[PDB]
Amino acid sequence: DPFTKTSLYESTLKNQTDLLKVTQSTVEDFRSTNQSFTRALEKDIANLPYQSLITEENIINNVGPILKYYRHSINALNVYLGLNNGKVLLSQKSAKMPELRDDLDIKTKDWYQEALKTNDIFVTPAYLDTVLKQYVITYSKAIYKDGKIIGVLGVDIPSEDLQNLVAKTPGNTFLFDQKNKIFAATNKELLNPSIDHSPVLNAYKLNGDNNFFSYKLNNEERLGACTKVFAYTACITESADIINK
Ligand SMILES: CCC(C)(C)[C@H](N)C(=O)O
Ligand SMILES: [Cl-]
Ligand code: NA
Ligand code: NA
Repeated sequence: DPFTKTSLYESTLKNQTDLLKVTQSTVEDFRSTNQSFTRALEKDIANLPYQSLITEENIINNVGPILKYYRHSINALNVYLGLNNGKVLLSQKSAKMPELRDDLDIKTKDWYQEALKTNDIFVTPAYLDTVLKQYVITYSKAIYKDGKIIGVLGVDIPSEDLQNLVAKTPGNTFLFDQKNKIFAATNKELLNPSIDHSPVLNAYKLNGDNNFFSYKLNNEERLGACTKVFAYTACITESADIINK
C-alpha cells in the first residue's frame, strides 16, 4: 500500500540523513580542534619578545619547548617552525630536544608555500611525511609578530586519526578524498582500492548534497546520499529492503 511504503521511505530517509550528519560532524570537529590548537600555538609563539625569535639559537631554546609541550598535549606526530633560510625547528615523536634541520627542503612544500599565500590556517590533503613516514594531515600558519614574518608553523596529525573516528560512527558511512578515492569507512571492506564507487558518485553528482537517491548493486536496490565536507565527499548507503520488504 503506497501509504505504508511512503512511511517507511520517509523514516529511513530521516534516519540515514541523521547518520550522514554525524559523519559530517566528525570530520568538522576533527578539523576545528586541530585549527584551534594551531591558532593557540601561533599566539604563544608570537607572544615571545622579538629577542627570543631573531636568532636561531634563541628559536631553539625558546620556541622548541613550546613546540614540544603542544605536541605532547595533543599527541601530534610533528610540530615545527620553518624559517625563510630554509631551516626548520622540528619537534618529532620518537625524548631529545627539538633540533634545527637544514635538510628537509621546506620551501618546496605546499604547507610552507601555501601558508604564505593566505592569512588563514592552511590544511593539506593527506600525504606521506618525510620524517616519520606516516600519512598526515598538516595544518600550517604563517606567524607574524607586529606585521613581521617569523616563520611558518606546521602541525602534522596522522590521517589515521580521522579515519578511525569516521569508522567508529554509526551507519554505513564513508569518505572520499578530493580525488574521489576512498579515504575512510565504517565497513573496512569499502577501502579495497578495486571497488568501483561510480554508481554512488554518479548518483551524488546528479542529486546534490544530502539528497537521497536510489541505485542498483547486483540487481538489488539500495538507497543513499552524499554531501561535501571541505574537500571530502561523505556518503551513506543501505539496502532498500526496508522500503520494499
Ligand atoms: C618539516 C616538514 C615535515 C615535518 C617533514 C613535513 N611532514 C613534510 O613532509 O614536509
Ligand atoms: Cl582536517
Ligand atoms: Na608538498
Ligand atoms: Na558510520
